[PDB]
Amino acid sequence: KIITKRPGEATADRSDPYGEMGFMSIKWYYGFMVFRPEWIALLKTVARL
Amino acid sequence: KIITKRPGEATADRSDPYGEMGFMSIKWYYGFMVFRPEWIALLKTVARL
Repeated sequence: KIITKRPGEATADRSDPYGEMGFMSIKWYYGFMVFRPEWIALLKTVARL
Repeated sequence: KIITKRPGEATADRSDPYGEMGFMSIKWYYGFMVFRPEWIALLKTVARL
């Protein structure tokens, strides 16, 4: 999701009556599910022999 | 007078770039002015005989 506010009339912003600032933001959701966890293998080793 | 702001691009500003809050407000005016206050009668008692 992308929200863009460009400088100008769209940012009247009483605390700044000229609207010389703008911004843009991105936002999303994420989730993870696992089926059959026994099918994933991990080996933890040291490096650099 | 009813003013409603829904969360999203309308609310988003410098303080909250994502605009995740909305609100709704209602306001009005009212006055009262009386002629002949002797035509209104009041009687004050107790209850539950």
